[PDB]
Amino acid sequence: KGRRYENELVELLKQRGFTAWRVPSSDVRVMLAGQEHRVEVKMRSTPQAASATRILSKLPFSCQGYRVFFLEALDSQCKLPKNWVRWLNGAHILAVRLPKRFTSPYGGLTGWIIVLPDTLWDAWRSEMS
Amino acid sequence: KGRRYENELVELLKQRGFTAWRVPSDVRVMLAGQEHRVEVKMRSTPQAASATRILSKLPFSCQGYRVFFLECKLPKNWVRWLNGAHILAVRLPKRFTSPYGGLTGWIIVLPDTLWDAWRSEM
Repeated sequence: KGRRYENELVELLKQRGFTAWRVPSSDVRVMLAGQEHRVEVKMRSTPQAASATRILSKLPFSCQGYRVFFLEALDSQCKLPKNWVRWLNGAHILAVRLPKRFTSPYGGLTGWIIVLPDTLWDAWRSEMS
Repeated sequence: KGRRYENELVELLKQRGFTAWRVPSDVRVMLAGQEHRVEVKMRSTPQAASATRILSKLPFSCQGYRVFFLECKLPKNWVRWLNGAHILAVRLPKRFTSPYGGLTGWIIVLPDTLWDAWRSEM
């Protein structure tokens, strides 16, 4: 019910050591540096439907103040994809879910792409491991 | 640390049917399907909380806010605490609130827009 992917994202984040939860658009929350952040969740069936076709091979990259990376990626890091700024919808973290069959050949095992502010990248990396 | 009272407020809100939690405005509450920060203040006497004249007037509406025990102009000290946040929860010793009907010791200062959603979550 769309909530399926929000719950999947919350479980993947809790598995990586984050304090994350769901709240009924349907929104997700995450604790970074001791602060709560809204996470917008978008699911698309193909990389073309998510405007990620050219992006997949370029991850992780920093563009327009945002770091764009696969959820499952700690590797060291321009305009941003078409509907992504529109999908952020006032929030500062965006989580895009594609079928794993499309992301896995580029190293995205879970299917998730995270669009995080570059100011939050330090706190994000220091929550894991 | 005053986390003791934030936990007490979260339990009282969950008991009344609300989805409330403390952040690891440290308190959050779900109203109409939206998350709201709740500012928590604990004071030892009604004078320290600017509630002396208020206790007998609850529940009242004042300056766009519905002031009531958890179960006209607002004090300028409450207008500073409620600024930033939207909901303010003031905790006094129950010995002061109980003769006025406040068994728990908590006073909630909620916006008028949120009163509909608050009443429909009980």
